[PDB]
Amino acid sequence: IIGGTESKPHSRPYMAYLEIVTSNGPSKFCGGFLIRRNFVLTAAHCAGRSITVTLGAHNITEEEDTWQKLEVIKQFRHPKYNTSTLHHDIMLLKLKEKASLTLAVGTLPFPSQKNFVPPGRMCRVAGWGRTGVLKPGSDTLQEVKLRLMDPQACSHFRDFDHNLQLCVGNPRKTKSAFKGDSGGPLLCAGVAQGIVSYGRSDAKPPAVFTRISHYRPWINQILQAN
Ligand SMILES: COC(=O)NCc1c(C(=O)O)n(Cc2cccc3ccccc23)c2ccc(F)cc12
Ligand SMILES: [Zn+2]
Repeated sequence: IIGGTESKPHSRPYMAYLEIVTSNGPSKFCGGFLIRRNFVLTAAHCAGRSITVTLGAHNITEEEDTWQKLEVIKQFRHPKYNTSTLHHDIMLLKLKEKASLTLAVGTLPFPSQKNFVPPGRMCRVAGWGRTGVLKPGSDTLQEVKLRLMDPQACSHFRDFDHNLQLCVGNPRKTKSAFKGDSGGPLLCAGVAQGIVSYGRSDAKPPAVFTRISHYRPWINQILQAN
């Protein structure tokens, strides 16, 4: 998160910290959010050989009783995810066991409505990602308020698609999701509407988020069958 604030500790109890393991490199990290006691939603590009989820975290360097470190049994990457275009950048993680409900850990279920979100309004995104181009991931959960932009603002991303994705962040501000914030939720009036997907290496906003509304049928299908 660039140009944001430190979250009030445990104020976003659905937030998930993902450690992603691959065979031929060190750990990578993503965000995500708990939508059921045993399901986390994140980005498809956060897939790996194995993943561990930590719920209940604020400062991810300091172990505390709120932590729940949870095993992932299965990854459900969107079947049409494309590594070239980055279309359909969404994935569900099934946890081995159901998480405990505490003050610090809870679900963020979707409302019944899945209305298309138009440009204009302010939304908020959170994560443990880099706080600048040359800075490292944040030890503490950070968050920032960003503007939903008209789709033409993301035209320079040649594979951007308004039906599939949100265009997020006023180009006149530094404020942005960035590297390390992958998979984290964009909340608009308390409702998850986007997932951090990709942007520019130089951090100039806007960035591209998965439009959750488009994938509500697919999400429902996985949750009902597993
Ligand atoms: C768990 O594996 C990773 O994290 N891999 C690295 C990786 C990242 C990142 O470092 O998070 N992002 C988000 C991203 C990359 C650049 C500028 C951005 C600008 C804004 C927002 C996100 C941005 C990706 C997107 C697509 C992709 F195939 C790989 C990545
Ligand atoms: Zn605490």
